[PDB]
Amino acid sequence: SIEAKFKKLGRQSAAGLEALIRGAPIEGRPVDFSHGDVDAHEPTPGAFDLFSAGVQSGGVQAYTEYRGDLGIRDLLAPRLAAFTGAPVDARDGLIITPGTQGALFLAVAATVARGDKVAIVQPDYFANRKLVEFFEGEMVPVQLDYVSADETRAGLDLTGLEEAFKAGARVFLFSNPNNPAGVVYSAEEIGQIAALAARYGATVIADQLYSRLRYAGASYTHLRAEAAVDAENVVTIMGPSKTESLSGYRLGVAFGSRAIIARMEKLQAIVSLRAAGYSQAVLRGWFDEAPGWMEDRIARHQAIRDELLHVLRGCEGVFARTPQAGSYLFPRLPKLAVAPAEFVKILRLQAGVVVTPGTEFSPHTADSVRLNFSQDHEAAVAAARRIVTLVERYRA
Amino acid sequence: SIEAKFKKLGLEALIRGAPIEGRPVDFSHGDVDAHEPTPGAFDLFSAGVQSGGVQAYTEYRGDLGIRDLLAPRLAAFTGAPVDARDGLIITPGTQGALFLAVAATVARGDKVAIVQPDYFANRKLVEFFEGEMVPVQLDYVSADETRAGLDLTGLEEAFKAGARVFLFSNPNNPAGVVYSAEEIGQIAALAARYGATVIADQLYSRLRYAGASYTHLRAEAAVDAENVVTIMGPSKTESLSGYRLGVAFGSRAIIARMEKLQAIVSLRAAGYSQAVLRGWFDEAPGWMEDRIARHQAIRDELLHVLRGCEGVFARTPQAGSYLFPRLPKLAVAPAEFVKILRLQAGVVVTPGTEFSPHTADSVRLNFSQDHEAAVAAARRIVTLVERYRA
Ligand SMILES: [Cl-]
Ligand SMILES: [Cl-]
Ligand SMILES: [Cl-]
Ligand SMILES: [Cl-]
Ligand SMILES: [Cl-]
Ligand SMILES: [Cl-]
Ligand SMILES: [Cl-]
Ligand SMILES: [Cl-]
Ligand SMILES: [Cl-]
Ligand SMILES: [Cl-]
Ligand SMILES: [Cl-]
Repeated sequence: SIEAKFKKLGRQSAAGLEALIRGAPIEGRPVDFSHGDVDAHEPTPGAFDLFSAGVQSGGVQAYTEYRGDLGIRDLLAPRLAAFTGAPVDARDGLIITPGTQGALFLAVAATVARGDKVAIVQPDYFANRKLVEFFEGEMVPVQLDYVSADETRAGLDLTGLEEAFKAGARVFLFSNPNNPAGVVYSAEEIGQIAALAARYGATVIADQLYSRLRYAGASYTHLRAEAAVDAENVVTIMGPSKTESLSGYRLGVAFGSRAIIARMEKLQAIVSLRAAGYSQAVLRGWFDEAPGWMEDRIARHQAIRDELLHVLRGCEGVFARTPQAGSYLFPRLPKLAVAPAEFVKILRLQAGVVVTPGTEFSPHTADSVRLNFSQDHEAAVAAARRIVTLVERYRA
Repeated sequence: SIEAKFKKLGLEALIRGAPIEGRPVDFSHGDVDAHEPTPGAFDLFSAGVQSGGVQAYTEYRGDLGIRDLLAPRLAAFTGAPVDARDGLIITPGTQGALFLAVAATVARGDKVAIVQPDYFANRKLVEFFEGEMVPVQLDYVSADETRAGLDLTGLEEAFKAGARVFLFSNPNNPAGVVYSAEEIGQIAALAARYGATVIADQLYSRLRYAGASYTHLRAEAAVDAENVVTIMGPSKTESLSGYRLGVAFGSRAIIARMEKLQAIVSLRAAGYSQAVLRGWFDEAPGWMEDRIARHQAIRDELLHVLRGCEGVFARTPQAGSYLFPRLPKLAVAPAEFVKILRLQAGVVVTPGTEFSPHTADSVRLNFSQDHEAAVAAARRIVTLVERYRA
């Protein structure tokens, strides 16, 4: 039934909160932590010049093959090969998409049929469950036991993954670094994921969107380079939307399995034809930015990461994993005198802070909220202090 | 089966004589060097990038300010109200709108009425969502140019058989014919009578030739505005395809479903691209008129050349830049003749099988091209038809 299918995809007012609100607002600059601030951390220098050169070049840029401009795919494949530590095939193993979201949609569409079991991590990216269920697959959840003082692994329940595959799951989709928690899977976790997938003949979609924004002294392991895994059963997706602040151009890529990439190409034709022709041109600069630019960017984000962690952990009932790549923090809040959903509204009403409710990522992370901390440094820190002040005001 | 599902989404001995040389022309899509993107569109994109994060990120359904600008423009154009808040979505191209509109209206097993010939995606989308296409013949091969030639009895019978969606392009891609006031009035009356939803793909409806009428389905008194979705955008007429922008408007129920799905298909139309829509339907006085006049001259000359060959038929395009000539019996197959036109004339045309299984002896040209190059290429096409004539 079309109606039920789509039901599953579904100023701040005080209405319904009048008996619950305590005190007056806390003055300060509003911060929307729901996504990155591309004014505080600008799009790659040079990107707009590349876009402008493409427009001037004209119809050759405006129209491309459905899988993406050939010249740009040929430029990108060596860069993406060097980054991930395994071969990339420009011609048949690489598609350019409308955002990494574009790639994710296509990748799930090309791999999940009606009734197929799909292993999905909890917590993980908001679209993952919704995609599986839109294509009438059956999610088999795999717990991420990320709540731990042991920060040498993400905490994936690998026995749970294996059991998912024993039960008939032939697809596994995950983000690395994890959105929302910012944890990165260890070498051993990725090795076992690779071995389990190969063992059961499962396809893996590895969403490495934020994997380039990797903090000093964090390790990162690319599933697609594992000796245990068959390269032709892995699709890796990533792009420049967040690390490089190019979200406004709407670009992503997917690479790996030729059979799956060929399916994603055929589908892209009828989903949106192509990634915007003119947008594609900015990818000529991707992984070829000025020396030290990415390194400074990672350093500026790491300073924000560390001060936000100091402020949040300063609150006695708050737990948060250290993010190891990307710009997400996922603090678990204490018992409050209001429900989690009510507190999110109250943060906006009384602190001018937007945060993402933890229920977007799993039904079992309801008392967490997600922050995207790619923000103005000082505004972000001041906002965080308002959050914890309100956590104290509403503490059960 | 997933393999079977995606399977549906897909000379030397025969050569006569030497090639014919001349400037090559790709008629498979429009030439936006010959017919430039709207003046000022790039300045809008640039000002939007300068404005920064407020433009890079929008609501999934599209920038609100831009939806508010567009709704009265689309209302004046189509002649019926447009609801910017709950009745209008900005998509990645009109293709993007088409995908979401079919997804939002076609469940597994549903009968969907589809025109033959029509746009390449229409059959593929219905089949991707496991709908059952019920075909409706367009009898466009006629000297009568007062109507497109849709089999309205066939449409009614589709609805009698249980079809509750009807999707069609107007002007028709590939033939370029526009549905008459009577044809559109009757599609509205039939849809209302059977409670069917209609998706009106009016992508090329703005490039309307002088002396041609155009009738908007969504303005028909007989039709329920809440069971119509109209899709269009600036990709072809305005040469903005490279920004990847379309809109859908109409039914609040269906548009809501489209917005929810867009969130997981691609999040949004590219935030920076969206800025260029601030100029759409606000181009300088005379600009659209001049563009139509330039295209109409191309149209007329290409028709003169193509019809000069005895065995060629083509309907006069009434809106948009598509011609769809039917070719005589050749000593080679149609598929082979398209390869020969490339190799011996430097001409790319689109095979008629993209649009219907029963128009294999036709080819589609997009004639939004350099005028002189386009006419010289047409002459090469006709020379080779004569050379290969069975
Ligand atoms: Cl290309
Ligand atoms: Cl997100
Ligand atoms: Cl965007
Ligand atoms: Cl195209
Ligand atoms: Cl930075
Ligand atoms: Cl010669
Ligand atoms: Cl908005
Ligand atoms: Cl087309
Ligand atoms: Cl977003
Ligand atoms: Cl023009
Ligand atoms: Cl004949």
